[PDB]
Amino acid sequence: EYPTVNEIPVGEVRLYQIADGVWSHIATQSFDGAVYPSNGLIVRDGDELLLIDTAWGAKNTAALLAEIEKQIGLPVTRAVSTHFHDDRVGGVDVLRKAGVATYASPSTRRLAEAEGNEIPTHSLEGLSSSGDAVRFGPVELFYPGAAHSTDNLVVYVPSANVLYGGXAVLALSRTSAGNVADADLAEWPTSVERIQKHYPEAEVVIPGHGLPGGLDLLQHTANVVTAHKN
Ligand SMILES: O=C(N[C@@H](Cc1c[nH]c2ccccc12)C(=O)O)c1nc(Cl)c2ccccc2c1O
Ligand SMILES: [Zn+2]
Repeated sequence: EYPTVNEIPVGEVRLYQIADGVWSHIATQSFDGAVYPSNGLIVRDGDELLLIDTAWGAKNTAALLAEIEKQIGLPVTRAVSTHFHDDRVGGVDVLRKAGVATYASPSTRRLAEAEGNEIPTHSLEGLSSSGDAVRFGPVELFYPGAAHSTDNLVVYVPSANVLYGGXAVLALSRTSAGNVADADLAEWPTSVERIQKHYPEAEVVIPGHGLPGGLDLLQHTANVVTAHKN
């Protein structure tokens, strides 16, 4: 029942309940000659919502807000982008116009601006060093170190033991490290180890792309990324 690229059209967004108060948002986009699905996270905090990552571009992200207001009906008050690539900050302008307060680490904001990407308004402090963690709303934000990108963040929802890895974490179907132009292949396995050590009670793990799983996703990512390096 988890949506796939064939089941979502580009421009459409689907939401998928993972737990009480926790959803993923799945979108599709054309990129690098392909059509790819992409995952994000929605987390209820009272009668409010925290958005984790855009839906990949203005158009998708507006549909995301419109799907949310239809299917959930609570306002998105804040959004965090987990790294600087356009698939995660694209739509930040739409969120801002909708009234959403957009956040990212200072390094993400720097890298986004230098890339010509949209820039979240607010800076997240206390995430500058590998292994740093801060509470942000009802989730924890963790910088495991460089992986898919130097700046990528992962997000833990302790109330539901749900771990959102973004593109630092690979679905089980994945056999390659993906688009590694911006990745630190040398550091990524160590970064996945910091995730694994910090979240041993994670019950559901959501990769940046594809199907959810359990803690098996982390070791899979580590396997793939190590084999790539060697
Ligand atoms: O989607 C990305 N990468 C994926 C690709 C992938 C492999 N296999 C897949 C299977 C399904 C969906 C996506 C995949 C991955 O690296 O794993 C992606 N990567 C980079 Cl650097 C980007 C840079 C700038 C702007 C957008 C980007 C982006 O969307
Ligand atoms: Zn990326």
